[PDB]
Amino acid sequence: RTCQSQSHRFRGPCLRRSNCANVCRTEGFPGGRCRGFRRRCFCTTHC
Repeated sequence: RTCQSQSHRFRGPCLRRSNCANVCRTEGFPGGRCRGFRRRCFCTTHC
């Protein structure tokens, strides 16, 4: 299953997906996508 958990240590909006991906991959996740109302990066992990 795909589980998306927000990037807590993320800063700014998820507009720059590079920053989203960087945070998510460094935190040990496959990828980061947008899923929050406030344009929050969500790391998509596999459950």
